Amino acid sequence: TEYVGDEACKTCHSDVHSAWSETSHGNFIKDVTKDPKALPGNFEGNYPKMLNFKAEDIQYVLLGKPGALKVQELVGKKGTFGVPADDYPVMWASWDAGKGEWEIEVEAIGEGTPWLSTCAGCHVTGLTVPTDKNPKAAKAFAGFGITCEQCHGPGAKHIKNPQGEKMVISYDAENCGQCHSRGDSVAKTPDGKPFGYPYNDEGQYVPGKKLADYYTVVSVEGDKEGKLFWPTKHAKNSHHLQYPEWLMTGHATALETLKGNGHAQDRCLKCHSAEAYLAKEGTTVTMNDAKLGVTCQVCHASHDPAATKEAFLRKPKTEICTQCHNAEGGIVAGKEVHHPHKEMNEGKIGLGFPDSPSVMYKAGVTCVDCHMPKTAGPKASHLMKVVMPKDGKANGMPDSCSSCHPGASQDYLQNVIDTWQNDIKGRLAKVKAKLDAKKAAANSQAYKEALTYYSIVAADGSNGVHNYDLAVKLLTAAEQKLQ
Amino acid sequence: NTEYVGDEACKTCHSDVHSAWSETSHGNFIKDVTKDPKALPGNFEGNYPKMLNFKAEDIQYVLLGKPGALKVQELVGKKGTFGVPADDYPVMWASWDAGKGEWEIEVEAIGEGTPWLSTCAGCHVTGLTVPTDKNPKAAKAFAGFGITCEQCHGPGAKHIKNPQGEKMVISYDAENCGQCHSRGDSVAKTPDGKPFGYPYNDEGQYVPGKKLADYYTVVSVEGDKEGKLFWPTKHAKNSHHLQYPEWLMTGHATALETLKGNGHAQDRCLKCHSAEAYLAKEGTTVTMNDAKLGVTCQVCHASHDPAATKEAFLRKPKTEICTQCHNAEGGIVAGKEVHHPHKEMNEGKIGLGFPDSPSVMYKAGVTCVDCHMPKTAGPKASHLMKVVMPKDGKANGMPDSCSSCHPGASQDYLQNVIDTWQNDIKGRLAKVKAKLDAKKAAANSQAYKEALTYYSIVAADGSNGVHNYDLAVKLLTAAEQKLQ
Ligand code: HEC
Ligand code: HEC
Ligand code: HEC
Ligand code: HEC
Ligand code: HEC
Ligand code: HEC
Ligand code: HEC
Ligand code: HEC
Ligand code: HEC
Ligand code: HEC
Ligand code: HEC
Ligand code: HEC
Ligand code: HEC
Ligand code: HEC
Ligand SMILES: [Cl-]
Ligand SMILES: [Mg+2]
Repeated sequence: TEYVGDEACKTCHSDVHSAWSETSHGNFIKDVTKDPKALPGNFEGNYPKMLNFKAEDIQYVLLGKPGALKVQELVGKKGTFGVPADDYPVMWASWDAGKGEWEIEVEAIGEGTPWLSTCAGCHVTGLTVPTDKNPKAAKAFAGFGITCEQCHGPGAKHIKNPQGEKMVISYDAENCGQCHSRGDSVAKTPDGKPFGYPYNDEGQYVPGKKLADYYTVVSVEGDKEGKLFWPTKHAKNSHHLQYPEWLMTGHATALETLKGNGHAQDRCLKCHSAEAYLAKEGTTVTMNDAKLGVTCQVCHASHDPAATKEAFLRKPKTEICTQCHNAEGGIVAGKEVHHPHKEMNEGKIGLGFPDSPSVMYKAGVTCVDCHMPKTAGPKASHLMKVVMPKDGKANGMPDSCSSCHPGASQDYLQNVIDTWQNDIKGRLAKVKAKLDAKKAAANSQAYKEALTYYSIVAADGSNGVHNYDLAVKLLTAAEQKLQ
Repeated sequence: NTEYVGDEACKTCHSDVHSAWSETSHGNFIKDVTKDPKALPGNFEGNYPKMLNFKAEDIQYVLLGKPGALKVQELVGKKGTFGVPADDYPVMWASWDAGKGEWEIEVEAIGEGTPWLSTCAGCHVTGLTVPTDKNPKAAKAFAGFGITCEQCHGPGAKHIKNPQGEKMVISYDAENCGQCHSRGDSVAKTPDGKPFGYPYNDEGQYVPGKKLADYYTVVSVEGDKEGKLFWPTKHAKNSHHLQYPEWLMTGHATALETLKGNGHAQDRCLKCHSAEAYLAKEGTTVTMNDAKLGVTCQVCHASHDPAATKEAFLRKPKTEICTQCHNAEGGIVAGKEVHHPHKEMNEGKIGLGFPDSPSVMYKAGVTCVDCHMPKTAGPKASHLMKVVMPKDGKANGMPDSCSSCHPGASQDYLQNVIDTWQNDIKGRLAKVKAKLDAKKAAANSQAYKEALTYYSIVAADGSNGVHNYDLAVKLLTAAEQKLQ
């Protein structure tokens, strides 16, 4: 094997190894025979009678340190509970650390799921398993995930000659999509079915290669029966659909959108491209060099002590969206505004208006809460799209409003949105028609101010939901200026 | 040996009552699952017995045979099994939620059933005999399944023979329900000298028409030294049946006494202040001299009436159950002081030329029950009738009146909303009261009369604006404009 494991990298990359160690990636697998303290959950007294197994039966825990994610699975000792002798049983009871309680799949009591043939392509390095090309192959792996070489490729040649043998740094979403997806392998099992993890002739996905050569990811189109995505396209299945969701978002096409536009320059790339966003202090990135949109790596830091403990965000949840979704350089009377989302919600637009933050802004609600609704169990949707309460009702799905407002009905909450939006859509139609009609007076100061007031509300794109009273105040002031 | 004849005996003469009682969860509380296998709830198929550590064949009864408002179903195993005495039954260690649709397992009691008759069944069956320290010899037995007619009306043997000559008990007294809907110690004791958890004396169980205190010392805030049963606010903490101890601490329990202490008391008043008057059938008169009881359980809950709500047997819908009494309907006139305009304040219908201004929460479907009966003890609505302020929610780690509907807001945020509203309204009320006292000489004027009434709506409402903040402000603003 060419995989040397994480300990090899601590000497030369001391800080990165330390920061990686604190991440839940870095604590994903614990050997509980070597480290009994790491085995979570209560096995004391009668618990074994309920569980139908005991502490001594367990070899590993999956999710060794909880972060944002909290449910911990157990892998039993090799060969036990009905699995082949060269594989391990994933157990039928998981521990919810955050809730502090066992969760038992009753139908699988006694019958462990084979770990390596079902799961471990997303969990370990250098995995070999029997395929229909190699039915004979022995089941084995090199090292525990989620580790350096899974995101940077094998380290053997690099540890010998660091300057001469380069590792892969990928800002590509595929670097994360190799695990943060569902899909079928190109390879097949001895029985002719696909694996649930990336796998081809050559084995697992390797950073620097094309994911499609190893893995066909699930999609809204491929999910004929609506088992994985809701009709809104948000993830339904709790299990890891961030990448398939992300592919449907503007973030994925952020750089392409910039290229298609006539006014594109190098200034723009900071908000539209990962390479530019993640360029270190002196470096230049140019329209020709940039290839990628707003990928996972823009929002998530794989090993940085400044990142948040849960979900490794590069900035706090309050800033993670506003960093790009602002109009900071461009709120001036006479100029049209682009995406003033930060400013609209917090109510800081200048132009002589005092600060009028929305009620929800003052109550601590932020972009993430409405635009990343928990549509798949406890997981925040990466579609970035609001689930309207009507669709919450129509599909029996969680929505952007009802989790914070369980006292209100979905029809009540939808009526709030429609009342706000119909009012603001109307005023926007009037003021736009008045601005077009009086185009000849464009040079006047009154018109310039009305154009900008109108543009804040329009370009915001929420039709008032972000800050209803400010939207009204602005479009009222726009019409006063227009006579 | 027993005077208890069971419910079937009453069906012939009281056909409608028996039918209505049959649909109540009282009437379906115990099912024999050997005689009726369909009645056994929960999943025993496949591997479930390996998890549960028992099987369907081990079960004799189900407690809570029909779910209503209450949803968790318990199982009683076959006689003598799982570690209990040979003359008693094991209450099992796994309950079925049904509302959730899932098992709930007390892991510590796997293998060890709790003895049903000596621990529980005084609240569940008629004619219960168990060994006491007076009669250690007595054999454990019972007459009939609860929750049945004779538990609320007394034994039926003599009455079925001679209906007109041998009267049954109808009680509007809260004790009629408090005999089960409480926690406390029996006056009787076990062979070991401990009290039973159900009413029991020398003569056995509580009988309707007798005084509960002769059989049972109910728990109280004062008796609960260690705060295991009540929160510091006095609301129930323990999920298990504390409606009666809660009810005793409320004005509803003293509603008739309050009326008697007042000088202007008349027979008109009794409809809102007394059970006998409230429940008086078409024709009957109730007078200050006849009425003995306040606003008891029986005012709000109907024991067998097809017009009641299916869950909790409410006599009126949750939207009307409080407003029926908490209104000022006959008394909003300029110049007169208003009394308890709670309905009117919340819905914003006060007349006096003002258009309708219902509060935001009124328009959003919030009602008295939601704020005043917060679920402080698991899924059970508190009968203390008192709001739990979010500060006390935070300070004690208890559910509060606001956070369940507003989980997005912090408890400090929600308390600040209340204090902002209340401090504003308390201030305006202090100004307008001082101005009304000061200009007492101008009392005959139309302006003053209207300001007195506006002030009185907001003051007598007693919420200091929480019921409808904007209306409170509008009224006290209008009161001060009139006082210029
Ligand atoms: C350079 C000077 C720039 C050009 C040319 C463009 N941008 Fe941006 N951008 C940003 C956000 C958050 C959005 C989404 C806004 C929304 O959906 O409301 C955009 C969008 C665009 C678009 C249109 C795509 C669409 O309709 O959604 C174009 C053509 C475009 N951008 C070109 C963020 C930022 C940003 C953050 C600080 C900067 C500096 C720029 N964009 C700069 C440019
Ligand atoms: C497998 C080979 C993975 C790769 C490559 C990446 N991730 Fe991952 N991730 C993986 C697992 C099995 C888990 C669950 C264990 C856990 O840490 O909770 C995760 C978890 C995350 C999380 C959640 C972190 C938390 O606070 O709980 C995030 C935010 C995350 N992963 C992001 C992420 C990014 C941005 C990646 C590439 C740049 C990436 N992951 C790669 C498995 C694998
Ligand atoms: C910002 C523009 C983001 C991009 C691009 C991606 N993610 Fe993300 N992620 C983001 C936030 C703000 C959060 C927190 C959500 C919350 O309400 O807490 C997350 C969370 C995750 C998680 C944890 C899942 C959960 O607990 O809800 C994972 C595993 C994750 N993100 C992975 C991930 C991957 C693989 C991405 C590229 C496909 C990706 N994210 C993009 C913000 C952003
Ligand atoms: C820059 C580094 C960004 C961060 C951080 C976030 N967003 Fe973004 N977003 C950005 C661009 C350039 C675009 C336009 C992309 C395009 O090709 O048109 C977007 C777009 C969105 C949208 C529009 C809907 C869509 O196209 O999918 C939404 C709703 C959105 N962004 C939300 C959003 C949220 C909630 C964020 C924080 C977690 C966030 N974005 C971060 C640039 C950047
Ligand atoms: C709910 C309390 C929200 C908060 C907080 C924020 N947003 Fe929002 N947003 C919300 C709604 C209901 C809508 C309207 C969607 C519709 O289909 O009518 C929006 C709209 C946007 C958009 C434009 C949507 C689009 O054209 O695709 C964007 C880009 C957007 N929102 C981003 C955004 C950001 C960055 C936020 C915080 C700074 C933010 N929103 C807050 C609901 C809510
Ligand atoms: C928490 C994560 C929330 C989400 C998501 C949404 N709302 Fe909200 N909202 C929240 C708080 C804490 C508050 C303040 C206290 C309270 O609960 O009232 C609000 C406030 C509102 C209001 C009143 C606004 C006003 O102008 O007076 C409305 C009408 C409202 N919220 C509606 C609403 C809708 C329609 C949402 C999704 C589209 C939504 N909220 C999201 C907390 C949170
Ligand atoms: C308490 C849990 C009761 C059970 C069980 C049953 N009854 Fe009842 N009954 C009870 C009360 C408190 C009252 C008076 C107040 C009220 O809600 O009506 C009654 C009234 C009756 C009457 C009076 C005649 C009438 O107007 O309907 C009868 C004849 C009567 N109850 C009979 C009865 C029978 C036959 C029951 C079981 C088969 C039964 N009741 C159950 C309290 C409770
Ligand atoms: C006739 C064959 C009866 C049987 C059997 C039972 N009841 Fe009865 N009951 C009967 C009559 C004729 C009357 C009074 C006159 C009338 O208007 O019907 C009653 C009255 C009651 C009452 C009211 C209190 C009283 O006046 O005694 C109650 C609470 C009552 N009955 C209850 C009751 C119960 C619980 C029975 C069986 C367990 C039962 N009755 C049998 C006629 C007959
Ligand atoms: C025991 C001898 C009881 C007496 C007397 C009364 N109640 Fe009761 N009640 C009892 C039990 C064991 C249960 C639980 C089973 C069930 O019905 O859920 C109840 C339940 C209620 C309920 C809830 C009904 C529901 O929908 O779930 C109510 C509202 C109720 N009980 C009221 C009540 C009243 C008003 C009583 C006297 C007038 C009364 N009960 C007597 C046990 C016993
Ligand atoms: C009459 C048939 C009533 C019904 C139905 C309800 N209430 Fe009541 N309430 C009533 C009276 C006569 C009184 C005054 C009692 C006294 O002795 O002075 C009350 C009092 C209250 C109070 C005040 C606080 C207290 O003393 O406990 C509250 C908060 C209260 N009532 C609330 C309330 C609610 C929430 C109701 C429906 C669930 C309800 N009441 C019904 C008369 C009547
Ligand atoms: C319902 C339609 C009622 C009628 C008729 C009468 N009263 Fe009442 N009363 C009612 C309620 C709901 C309450 C409690 C509300 C509250 O303000 O807390 C009361 C309270 C009283 C009180 C106590 C005053 C107080 O502490 O606030 C008294 C002294 C009182 N009631 C007397 C009374 C008299 C004399 C009546 C007729 C002449 C009368 N009430 C009728 C409900 C109703
Ligand atoms: C009105 C003035 C009431 C009086 C007096 C009593 N109860 Fe009540 N109860 C009332 C309401 C409106 C409700 C529904 C609460 C909800 O939000 O769902 C109840 C409920 C109960 C229940 C069911 C418990 C639950 O589901 O939360 C029981 C068992 C019950 N009530 C019993 C009970 C007893 C024994 C009473 C007198 C001692 C009593 N209640 C008085 C309204 C009123
Ligand atoms: C919350 C959304 C509430 C609703 C709905 C209703 N009430 Fe209320 N009430 C509420 C508060 C926060 C307060 C103030 C309590 C304090 O200590 O400051 C009140 C007050 C009352 C009172 C006075 C109680 C007392 O002084 O002891 C009464 C009598 C009362 N409320 C009754 C009541 C009724 C009948 C309701 C519906 C018709 C109602 N309230 C709604 C909170 C809320
Ligand atoms: C549901 C059973 C609720 C309870 C109990 C309480 N509130 Fe509420 N509230 C609820 C809804 C559905 C709404 C409208 C939509 C929304 O969630 O905002 C509200 C509204 C409010 C508001 C804003 C109203 C305004 O004046 O503009 C506030 C400030 C508010 N609620 C506070 C509040 C407090 C302090 C509570 C207990 C003392 C409380 N609410 C109870 C739903 C429910
Ligand atoms: Cl109301
Ligand atoms: Mg609200």
